[PDB]
Parts: sequence; C-alpha cells; structure tokens
Amino acid sequence: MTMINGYEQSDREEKIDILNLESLEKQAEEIIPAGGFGYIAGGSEDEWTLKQNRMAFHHRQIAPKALSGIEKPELNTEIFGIPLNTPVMMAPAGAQGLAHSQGEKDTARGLAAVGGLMAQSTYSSVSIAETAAAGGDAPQFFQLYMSKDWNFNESLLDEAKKANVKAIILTVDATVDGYREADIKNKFTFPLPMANLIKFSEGNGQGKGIEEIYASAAQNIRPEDVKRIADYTNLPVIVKGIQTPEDAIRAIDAGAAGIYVSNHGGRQLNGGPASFDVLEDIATAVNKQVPIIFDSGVRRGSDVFKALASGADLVALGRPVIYGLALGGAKGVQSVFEHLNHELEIVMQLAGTKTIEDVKNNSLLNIKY
Amino acid sequence: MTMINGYEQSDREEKIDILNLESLEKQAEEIIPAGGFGYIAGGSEDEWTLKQNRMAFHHRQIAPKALSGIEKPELNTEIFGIPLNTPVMMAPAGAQGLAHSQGEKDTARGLAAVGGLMAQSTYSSVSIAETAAAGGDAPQFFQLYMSKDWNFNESLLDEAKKANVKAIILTVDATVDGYREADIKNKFTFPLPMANLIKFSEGNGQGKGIEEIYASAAQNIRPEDVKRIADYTNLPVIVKGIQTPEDAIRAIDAGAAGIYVSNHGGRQLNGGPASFDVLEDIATAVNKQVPIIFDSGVRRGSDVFKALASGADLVALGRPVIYGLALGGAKGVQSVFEHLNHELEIVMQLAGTKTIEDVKNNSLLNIKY
Amino acid sequence: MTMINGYEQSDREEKIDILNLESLEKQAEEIIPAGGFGYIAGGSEDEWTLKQNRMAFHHRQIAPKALSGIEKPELNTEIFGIPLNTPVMMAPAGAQGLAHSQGEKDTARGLAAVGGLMAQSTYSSVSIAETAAAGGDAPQFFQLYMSKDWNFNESLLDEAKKANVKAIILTVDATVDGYREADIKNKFTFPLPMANLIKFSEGNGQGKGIEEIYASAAQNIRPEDVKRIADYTNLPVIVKGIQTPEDAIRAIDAGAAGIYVSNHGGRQLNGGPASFDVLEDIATAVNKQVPIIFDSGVRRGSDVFKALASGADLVALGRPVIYGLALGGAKGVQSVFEHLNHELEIVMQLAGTKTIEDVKNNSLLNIKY
Amino acid sequence: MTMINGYEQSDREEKIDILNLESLEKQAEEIIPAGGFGYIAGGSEDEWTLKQNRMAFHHRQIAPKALSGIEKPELNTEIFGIPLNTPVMMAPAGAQGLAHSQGEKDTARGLAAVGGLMAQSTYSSVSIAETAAAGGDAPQFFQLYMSKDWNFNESLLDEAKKANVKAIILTVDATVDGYREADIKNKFTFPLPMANLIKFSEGNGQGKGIEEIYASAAQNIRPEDVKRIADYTNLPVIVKGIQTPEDAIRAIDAGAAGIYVSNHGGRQLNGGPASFDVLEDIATAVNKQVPIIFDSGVRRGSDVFKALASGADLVALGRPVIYGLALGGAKGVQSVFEHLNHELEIVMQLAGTKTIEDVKNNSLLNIKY
Ligand SMILES: Cc1cc2nc3c(=O)[nH]c(=O)nc-3n(C[C@H](O)[C@H](O)[C@H](O)COP(=O)(O)O)c2cc1C
Ligand SMILES: Cc1cc2nc3c(=O)[nH]c(=O)nc-3n(C[C@H](O)[C@H](O)[C@H](O)COP(=O)(O)O)c2cc1C
Ligand SMILES: Cc1cc2nc3c(=O)[nH]c(=O)nc-3n(C[C@H](O)[C@H](O)[C@H](O)COP(=O)(O)O)c2cc1C
Ligand SMILES: Cc1cc2nc3c(=O)[nH]c(=O)nc-3n(C[C@H](O)[C@H](O)[C@H](O)COP(=O)(O)O)c2cc1C
Repeated sequence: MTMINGYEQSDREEKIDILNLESLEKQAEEIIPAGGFGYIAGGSEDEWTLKQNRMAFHHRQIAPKALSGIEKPELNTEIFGIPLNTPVMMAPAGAQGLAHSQGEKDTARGLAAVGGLMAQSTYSSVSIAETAAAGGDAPQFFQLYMSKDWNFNESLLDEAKKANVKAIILTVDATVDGYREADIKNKFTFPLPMANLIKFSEGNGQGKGIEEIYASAAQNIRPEDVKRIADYTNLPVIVKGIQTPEDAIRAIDAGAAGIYVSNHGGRQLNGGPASFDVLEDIATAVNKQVPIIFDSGVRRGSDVFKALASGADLVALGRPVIYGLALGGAKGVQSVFEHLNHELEIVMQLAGTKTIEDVKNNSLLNIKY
Repeated sequence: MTMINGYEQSDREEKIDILNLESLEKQAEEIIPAGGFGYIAGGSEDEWTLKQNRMAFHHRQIAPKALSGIEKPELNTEIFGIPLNTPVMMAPAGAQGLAHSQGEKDTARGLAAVGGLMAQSTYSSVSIAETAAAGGDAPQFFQLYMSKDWNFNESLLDEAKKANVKAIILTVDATVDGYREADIKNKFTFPLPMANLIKFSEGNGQGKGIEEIYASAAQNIRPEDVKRIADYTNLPVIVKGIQTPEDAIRAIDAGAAGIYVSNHGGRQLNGGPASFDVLEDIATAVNKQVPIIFDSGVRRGSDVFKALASGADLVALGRPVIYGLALGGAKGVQSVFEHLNHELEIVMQLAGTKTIEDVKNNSLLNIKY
Repeated sequence: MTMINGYEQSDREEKIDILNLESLEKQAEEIIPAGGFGYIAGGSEDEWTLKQNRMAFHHRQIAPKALSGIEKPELNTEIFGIPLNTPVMMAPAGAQGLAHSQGEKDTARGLAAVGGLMAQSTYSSVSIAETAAAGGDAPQFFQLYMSKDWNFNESLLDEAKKANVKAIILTVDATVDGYREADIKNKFTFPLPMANLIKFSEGNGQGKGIEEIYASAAQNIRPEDVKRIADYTNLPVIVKGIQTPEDAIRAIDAGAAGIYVSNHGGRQLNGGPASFDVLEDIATAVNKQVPIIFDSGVRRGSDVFKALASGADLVALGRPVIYGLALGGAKGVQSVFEHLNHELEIVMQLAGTKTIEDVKNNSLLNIKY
Repeated sequence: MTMINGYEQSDREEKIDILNLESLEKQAEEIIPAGGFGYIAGGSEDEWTLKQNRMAFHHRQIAPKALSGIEKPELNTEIFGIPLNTPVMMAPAGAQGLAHSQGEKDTARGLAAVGGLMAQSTYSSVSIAETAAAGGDAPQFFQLYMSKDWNFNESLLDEAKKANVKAIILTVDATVDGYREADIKNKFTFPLPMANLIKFSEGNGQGKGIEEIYASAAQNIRPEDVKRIADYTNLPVIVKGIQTPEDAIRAIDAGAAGIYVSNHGGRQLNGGPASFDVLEDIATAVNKQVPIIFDSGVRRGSDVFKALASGADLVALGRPVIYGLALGGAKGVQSVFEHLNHELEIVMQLAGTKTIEDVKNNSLLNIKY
C-alpha cells in the first residue's frame, strides 16, 4: 500500500487472529515482498543454529503441579524499577520498515498497549524521537550499534537520553554480518532509509555521507567501550549477544548493568549453540547480580516459562512481532503479545506458579528426548 | 444417526475388526464430525508432549525370557479388593457423547463385558445413575471436577455413593484448559448436555444456570480438599494428574488412597514430560503404599507390560476407547479391550510372566535408541 | 510356475546380480505372492524392534587400520571341529516353500556351494531326509520346535541323527506367535505342507492329524528339556532366542553346547531390544565357554564384522536368503552368501584383520550418533 | 566439449557464483556425465559414514565471543616453513579428469591463485611434471599409492622430487576399494588415462602394461615402507587415512613427518566413524609433534573453524573442488576456495580469533543435539 524505493510496505491497522506465533511466518509471507520476507525469516549458513533455537526448548520439561493452591497467575514484573504488565518484550530489530510503513512507531504502540518493554534500534526506518513520541509514557530501551566515530555514538546516545530511554542495549555479536543465503538467492538490496543515520548526517555529522556513516560501524569492540557508554549516558548498559558464562562476567566487570543472552536469532555464528542451551550456565555465573534478558527461538508459552525458570528476567521476541506488525500494524503487534501472554498464563496455572518470581524459582526437569 | 444441537452421534452396536489401537483414530475420523474428532484427537500447543507420550515407551525394553517354564498367562488382578479380569481400564473422559448417542452407558457395558474397571466422568452426556445402571454389578469409579460450590461437590458425591461407586478420582491437572489449536481451527462449540450439572440444577442446585455451575469449577485445589472428599464419602480418593514424586507424596499425606499418573493425554501442560518417563520415579517414592493407575499414550501390549513393570497397578486408555465407542458402541468398546488384552498375553508369554504380579516384578532393560 | 493350494512358488535356478542384501526385498516382492511376501517381510506390533535390528549396527564403529601389514583376508572358520569357508550361515526358517518349489533343498545346495553351514527347520515344506540328501556331505544343523509329545520330539531327532546332522538348535522364543499385522491385513492362510509333521503322522505318530500334531507344540519349555534333548541325541544342543546374559548362563547350566543370540528377526517380542544391542554383554558372561551364533538384521559386510567383533562365532541370515531363493533357487542362495562374503573381505582388509579370529579380537569404537 | 574414450569432459574457464559448497554437487550433476558424477559423489555400502562426515560437525559448537577487541581476521599459516594464504587445501583426488579436460592442471592454477597448498595424485589424468608446470612456484605435495614394485615407487618419487614437491602423502586406507554401489548401478568403466603410469611404462617400467602396473598396487603396507620412502626422498612423508590415536603414534614411530586424518570421504570402510569424531583424540596423542591435515565432509566456514579448533593444522576439500573444476576450470577452483575463505573469516570475527593460531587455541562447546 506504501511504496519506498520500489519496496511495498504494509499499512494494515487491525487486531489479528493468531493460532500460534510460528504460524505468523507463513501468514506474513503472503503480504511481505519475497526479498524482505527472506531477509526477516532467514539465518546464516545452513540455518542449523536457527533450527536448534526452537528444538532446544525440548531439552528441559515443566512439571505440572498437583494441589498447587493457586489461581489467576499474574504476569507483572519490573526491570530497573520500571513496572511491566508482562515479562515478554520486543527484541531490537532494525528492519521493521520491511514489514510496515509505520515501522517501530506501530511496534512502540503495540508494546505500550500491553504494558511491555519496547527496544528501539540504531538502523530503524524511523527516528529515535518519532518512536518515543509514538510510545508516549511507555518505557523504551535504545539498541546501539557502536561506530568507530564517537561523535556518532554520543549524538545517538544524546538523542536516546532526550527521548527518556531507560537503558542502552550494546549489540556486540554482529561486528560482521553472518552469511545469509536468502539475500544472495533473492539478490536483495536493503531499500529503506536509516532515519537515525540521516539525522546524524544533517546534525553533528556535518553532512557526512550515509554509506560512510554506515561503514564506520566498529568491528573492534572492547570492555572499555562498555564503561565509556555507561559514563557518557549515566544509563544502565546491557550487553547483547552473550553466549558464555565467561563473557557475562567480563561484561559485568566492564560496567554492564545487564546481560542479554542472544545468538541474534541464528543470523550470525551458525554452528554456535542454541541460545536456550547456554542460558542456565550464564545465569549461574551472573547469580542475579544484574538482570538477564533472553531471546532467540521463543514462540510458545512453555518456551517463555522455561527461559524464566532457567534464569531469564525478561524474554524478547524478534520475528513473530515483525510478522504481526506486517499483518496488523499497532494492533497486530498487540495481538502477538496478548497471544503469548495467554499461552504463558495457562502454563503458570498448570505449573502452580502465581507470579513471575515463582516461575523464576521453578525447577525444570531434565529427561533426554 | 442421532442428532443433538446439530451434532451427529454414532448409533453403531457391533464387534469391530481391530488391526491395532493407533489405527482406530483414522477409522473413527471417517464417522465422527470434524469438530468433535479434532476435540478428541488433539493435544495442547504444538502437541510435543502428546507425541512423546507414544515415543517414551521406546526408552525401556522388555527382555524375552528363554526357558521360562510358564504357559497361559493370566490377566486377573485386584484394586481395593475388587476382582478384575484385566489390568487395562477406562480413563475418565467427559466427551464420550461426541462419539456415540449412548455415551458412557455403552462404555460401561463394554467394560462390564471384559471384567474391566469403568471410570465415569463429571461432564458426561449421561447421568451417574444411568451409567451405573448400564454397568449392572460391574465396578465403577467416579471422576470429580471439584467446584468452589461444596453443595455441588456433595450432591455429585452423594449421587456417586448411591450408584455404589467404589472410589473417587479427583482430577487436578485441568484447573484451566490447555491451549488446544484443533478447536480454534474447527471453531468448535461443545454441543452436548452435561447430565450431572443439569441434574444438580434441578435438585440441590435450586435452578442455578448450567453455565454458572460450569464456571464454578475450582482453579484453587489444596491438599485439604482431598481429605474433605475422603471424610465426606468414606470412599478411597485417587488424585489424577500427578507427574512428580513430590506431588505423589503430598497427595498421600493429604489423605489420597491412590495415585493416578497422567498428563491428561498431552492436552494440558505441553512442554511437560511424557507420562511414561516419570512413572518409575513416582512408583519408587510411593513404594506400594497405595495403588498406582497410569495413562497417556498406551496403545500396544508392550506399552501395557512396560507400564506395569515400571510401577503401575492398572493402565487406563482414553482415545482408543472413544474411537471404538464411535465405531461399534458397547461391542466396539469390548473389542478395544479384547484386542489390547490379546497383545498383552503374547508379550507376557514371551517375557516369561505368568501373572500380572510377575509383570510388576519384571526388570525392563534401558538401552538408549 | 509351481502351484500348491492356490499359492504360486518360484522355480527359478540362476545366479542373481545383487546390489546389496537390503535391495533383495523389493526385488523378491515383484515375484512372491503378496500374502507370502508379507509373511516373510513383516515383524510384530509396530515393527519397532525389526527396524532397530538394522539401526543398532550404527551403535558401534569399525576403526580403519593404517599400516596393517596384511593382505588377502581369509573367511575360513570352524564350529564343533566342522570346517567352514565362511562365518555367514543360514538361520533356520520354516517358510522357505513360500519363496521356491525346492524350498530348503535349494537353500541346502547354495550353502554347500559356498562351504557354509545350513540349518534345516521343523516346519519345512520338505523333509529332513530330502534336505540332507540335497546338501550331500555339507554340514547341517536341525532346528527343533519341541512338542509336549516326546514321541514327536524323539522321532524328528532320530530322523535328524539318521541325516548326519551335527547339532540341534532348540528355538525357545516363539512359544506363542508374535502379533504380525501383515498376515491380518493380507488375510493370509499358510498354504504349505509341513513335510516333517506329515512323515511323523505316517510313522511313529500312528495317523494323528496334522493340526493336532501342530497344536501339540510346547509353550512350557524348561531347562530340563535342554538336558533331555542332549542326552537323547548325544549331539550339541544350541538354545536359540537368548537376549540376556542371565538366560545364556541358565542355558549352559541346563546342558546347552551353544548360545544362539536372536530376537527372531523382530517377529516375536516387539518392544524388546535390537539383537545387536545385547550381543556383547551376552558374550562377556559366556566368556567363550561355548560357541555363539548371532542373527537379526544382518545385511552388510560391516554388520557381520561388528557381530564377530562383539562376541559372535557365526552370523546367520534369514530374510535375505529367502529373497535370493525366490529370485534364483540354489544359485540365488549362493549369490547372497558370495555377495555378503565380498563385502566382509573388503571390511577385513581395511580393518587390518587377516582371519576370522582377528575380527573376533577386534575392538570396536563406541561414539554416539 | 572434450571427448576421451566416449566420456565428455568440461572445458569451462570462468568464475562461478557459489551459494555454498554443498550446492555445487547438484550444479555439477547437470554437466558431468552420470557415470562420472556417481563415481565422484558416492560412498561405500549404504553411505552411513559419508552422511555422518557432514552431521558430526554438529557434535561441537563454536562460542560467539563478546567484546573480543579484534577485527580483520587473517587466514595466513605455514606448513614445513611453506607460507600459505589459507589453511584450506586441496585433498589428493585421482579422478579430476572426470570433471575437466585440464584435470589437476586447472586445480593447480586455482590453488596457486588463492595461495593454497595443492596435492597432486598418483592416478591423475595429467603427469606430475605438467601439474607442477601449471602451478608455477606454488607449493605442491605428491600423493603416492605405493606399488609392490619399488622401481615404480622410486620412479614416481624421482619425478615428484624433480617437480620440486615439498612432501609425499602416503595414502594407506585404500589397499582395496570400498564397495561403491553408484559404479555398479551406472555400470561405470573408468575411462581416463593414468598419465603417471603411462610415463613409468615408457621409461623405467620398460614397456610393462598399464593394467599390470595398476594391479601391482601394494595391499600389504608396513611401518618400514614409511621409513623407506622418507630415506629415499629426504622429503617429509605424511600418512593419510589415520582414524585412531594408536595409528597416529605408529605412523610417527615409523618416520612420518605428518598425520592426515581422513576416511577417504566415506568411500572406504563404511561403518567406520565420521572423520571429525576421531580428530580431537588423534590430535591429543600427537601433541603437536608433527602437523595434522584433516578432511572428509568439510563444506562450511564453521566446519573449517571446528576442525582447526579440534587439532587440525590444515583442512582439505575433495568433492567441492572437483565440482567447481567441472563448473569453471581454474577460476571455478579459485571460486570454491574464495567462497570457503569468506565463510571462515566471518566465523573467526564472530568467534574473536584474529589468526589461524587463535582458531587452533579455541575451546569448542560440547552440548548434545
Ligand atoms: C530481521 C531482523 C533484524 C534484526 N535487527 C537487529 C538489530 O538491528 N539489532 C540487534 O541488536 N538485533 C537485531 N536482530 C536480532 C533480534 O534482536 C533478536 O536477537 C532475534 O530476532 C531473536 O530471535 P527470534 O527472531 O527467533 O525471536 C534482528 C533480527 C531480525 C530477524
Ligand atoms: C476427549 C477427551 C476428554 C477427556 N475428558 C476428561 C475428563 O473429563 N476428566 C479427566 O479426568 N480426564 C479426561 N481426559 C483425560 C483422560 O482421562 C486420559 O488422561 C487421557 O485420554 C489418556 O491419554 P490417551 O488418550 O492417550 O490414552 C480426557 C481425554 C480426552 C482425549
Ligand atoms: C519367514 C520366516 C520364517 C522363520 N521361521 C523360523 C523357524 O521356523 N524357526 C526358527 O528357529 N526361526 C525362524 N525364523 C527366524 C530366523 O531363524 C531368524 O532368527 C531371522 O530371520 C533373523 O533375522 P533376519 O531375517 O533379519 O536376518 C523365521 C524368520 C522368518 C523371516
Ligand atoms: C572422486 C574421488 C577420487 C579420489 N581419489 C583419491 C586418490 O587418488 N588418493 C587419495 O589419497 N585420496 C583420494 N580421494 C579422497 C580425498 O583425498 C579425500 O579424502 C576426500 O575427497 C575427502 O572428503 P570430501 O570429498 O567430503 O571433502 C578421492 C576422493 C574422491 C571423491
């Protein structure tokens, strides 16, 4: 309905009927142009890690609780003193303009509607200021792709601070792009503007070209960069892409106020483990000294419960939210979170867990299947 | 042949040719309306637990016994001093009217014909009194879905006592319904009356609406509820839905006279383990202090043998009996139990086990496949 | 080409081109009538054990030997002082008339041609005397299905002794038939005469009916029956169907001069382990005090090598030989043994094993796949 | 485009677009005659080992490294003081004339273009002198199939020394050919000349027939043969086909200056383990006393990284290079190495490994999938 550089964007704004989150992919495939769809759906190399992100949830099982003496489970929780209606949040994803003309503005509205946490992205088709304006008083985190150019870093961080963002997510697992075959097969050219890079170019970036700003992304990321971002913003800094206990501890020693356990939805180091399979050992080393956010493969209520029980404080979604955004805009995003909340409330009742803390204190079984 | 609220019910009354119990599903799918069929066949979320209920029987193997010195195995056993011709019994299932116009009356007749134990259900399309009348002197258990309304609980328990039921099964693993996609895809409305709720409404329920009685089902179930039902009936109370050793012991401490190991045929907490995979550890903690009933996934003689050898005293069937009920009414149900008895007698002879006690004392192998 | 009771039998007599033994099944399926084919190919219940008989060979691996200093491996071996050109032998199979009009006479000729050991069966379509006459001076074992009628047992054993048989195989794992669905689906009636039962009827059986003789098969088999057959024949008695170390030792204590590790090609106790998976523990308890024969699932050279390396002295084939018999009679059987010998000689060269003893002393790897 | 003995050879000379190395097989299948294609693609028996060569890379996982402080990974390495731009090399393969009229001359050019190590083969369609002339100053190893005729061995070794080859690869795992069904199904006759055997016949072989020279290949290979080749050439001798730690140590004790861990691409001892599954235990026994070369199943960047991290110094490719040779000659071979280098550089950046030594010192995870 909206065209940008030859690419068709959804303008839909409606509640959507959701059977489950996995089925949103084939539904969204009918309306997202083939190149954009492949960009969103695909992982790196032969997609082994992407597939294992789903299958790894079967490595642990939830015990049904008999005679639990609870009813009406509550999804409410908190991070950094911010109250949330649900522990399910939006993973930062820079390609939401591939799904919808409103991009992260509609995603921001959907998260605000369910009282969930929104993460806005460096490469968004819409500006930090626009996305925060769309969300109103709803809490937002800002995901930074750090540049070699500290003028770029400080300009985007100042824009995030002006937009009242509550934390910075430093993404460190994409210093180069994974080898994604879908984009090669589709001969796909990313067709969207990058509103934050355009704004920097027009402001403190003194007219520097967009391709030059893009190419300035840092491949060399050190612990001292974490402390520098923390000192500059006086916001909590969360390191995203952690897949080992040792890296969690190095991040906390470098000044991180949070650990985001992620393999980038299996789009980066193919042949790395399923994200779920390293969560518990990471959480054991962290020992609750900072909040943990988990993503990569979460689709069912049982998956969310298992991630919380294995040491996550919040659980993020990427692809299912992008598909819901294409299918129904702001109300489409709302529908995805409401659907997953419903599947989680059922599991919590059957597992005897009244609150999100009770889920976190739940002991999963470990039979081999 | 019979229509109720637009829904077609079987009136068949015939012996059926059974290749195996798994094949009854595709046979019954030709005659049960699509919505009713999906309601019966389906499990929760992605049906992982439902599938594992079948595959988990491969986690243990039966040793053939050479030079066993036995012939003509005997299927006879006992629970609470009640003699039975077979250790295979009917799992309580509230939806038998979806298969057949006689519902649990035909099931009661089939179980009486093989000298097996019948369990009648709270939500049956036919009354406690009718089902007990159909069974004649055959032993029956009554499955209770406990209400917040103790007038409802005491009325149904009094009706069960008047019908000479020998034990109460308290089902505790369905305080909310699992998320079952088949009913969403089929847009299925349960079309049957609930004869026990209608009777309560007309009697001690003083005209209270059916939907209001239904909605009064307790989500908060505590150990003290078990003792209260035991004190009120002076019958043995069996807790159904136990999937952990700790919950077995809590149930016995609360006054349970039996443990029913079940995950509700994978219809409830999807992402929970296969029922077979927790049976042996539950039976080790119970240490024969009360009888154990096992269900969820039982289809072959080898499955029944493995459940008895892993600590079950009785093994229940759900779906295969519902399918046989659709296909042949009372004689259809009889055919299902006779078929599974035949497969079990073959295994017992080849395994060198003369009696059901010998099966229970059998040591299964544990190679990994 | 030959008709018996409506059933078409092969009369083929030719060398056959063999890609591998597994492919003989689809080749033979083109020429064996559907009912006979299903009788041969099928296993019991859902054929899990039958399938695992094949897959279990992957549980161990053969190390290639570098710098082995050997060439021209030799397949020669010995049992009870009988010289054999190959450790691959014929498993006793009572249904060879379903494949070919000559039945075990052609099988006897094929085994004689490769210098292999033939086992003739109780229920053969052709007599003990005819099969031994067909084999000439080639060594034969006789497989007994023990009757309750010791007049029957002693008559067949006397006939076996007159035919110069070198050992008795007592089959003990088929006291009842496994539940085989193929025969139910095909509505298959065994159409062949049982030449040994007819001969008994005409001789010491004093005209007793064939069905009555057949029905006299013993379901109660005790250790004292083994010693009785040994005392009566003064031949070595091998117990067939052993799947546990304890049963191997009980058989040796009862007077057995050999152990035949078998699950009857997955036709009997479905839900029992793969035959290969219990071989090594049985061989560890036997500790070479008597020869071990292994069968059930052997198709490739690597399978034969792995069975010998895991404690077998001889490895038997059932189904592949029956299929080769249908396809080419005596030369068809010869072709099957020559093909498997060729695959084994290649493995022995690459594994650095000069003789069959070197294979038996080989240490298999145990990586998990 | 070129015909030899009825067989069509590629004459292509072009850069090729590569999605991944696995997809080269179906691309090359469109242009290689069916018999030649089956000869290249196939393994022995049922191809279990061939399949496991691929699946075994999933037995270990690469940890993404957060805050790694590196960029621009370097692929440079060294063997025997020879500088290489990449640790990926050409496995010796005697059938390159089945892909292309230039055979190993084009392969030699492709390896020279990426600064990689070429291995020329005994049975090549082109001579040792021609292949070395094609490669210019690029380093080459010569793979020997040892004869019983030491006049043959010394003539080819003298030709290799004259061609400035830097090491001898003694292949010891093909003393007989594996049973390869593709050649049986295709009725395939190897149609190419063997230029090295023809040259020997015309020179020191004094007119001896090609079939007679071919048939003189040694099946009996001893440790003293390794020392004899080392003494005669004064070159490092690498033993190829090692699959056990014990055989690695026996090879080093016999005078080997290198170990080449290989199962010949699953073409030899089917039922042997996946090559990757024995690499680490071999490397633990070798303890860096000599270089290790690894092959069999390598297709992705993650595979190369995992082999280096598990104790390989160099990683060889067979089939993918043969397919690239068919598709684009010298530039086709170049394209295959450039593609795999690109996938490896991405993994090294995401894993935090600056150099090939850093990859070798990387600790892989070992979760079970
Ligand atoms: C299309 C797409 C774009 C993404 N862009 C970003 C990004 O800009 N920054 C970032 O930190 N992660 C990005 N991610 C990774 C997500 O934050 C998240 O780790 C991933 O989507 C989680 O896996 P899931 O999609 O299976 O839920 C992206 C993921 C997708 C699929
Ligand atoms: C259609 C249907 C209705 C059911 N209704 C009840 C019920 O009313 N009460 C109860 O305790 N269990 C109920 N169950 C669960 C059964 O008691 C039993 O646990 C289950 O069917 C066992 O698994 P199986 O079907 O694989 O044998 C029901 C199961 C099915 C399939
Ligand atoms: C069609 C058929 C008939 C058989 N009849 C007999 C028999 O009469 N006596 C016996 O001891 N075993 C019998 N067996 C079992 C074989 O001796 C042997 O254990 C089996 O075929 C081995 O497995 P395989 O077919 O996979 O090689 C029979 C097997 C088949 C398939
Ligand atoms: C068609 C073909 C011909 C081969 N010829 C030889 C050879 O002449 N000498 C040798 O040492 N290895 C030979 N090999 C084995 C390779 O050196 C190497 O071990 C194998 O191709 C590695 O597995 P991959 O193909 O999966 O990469 C050959 C392999 C193939 C597929």
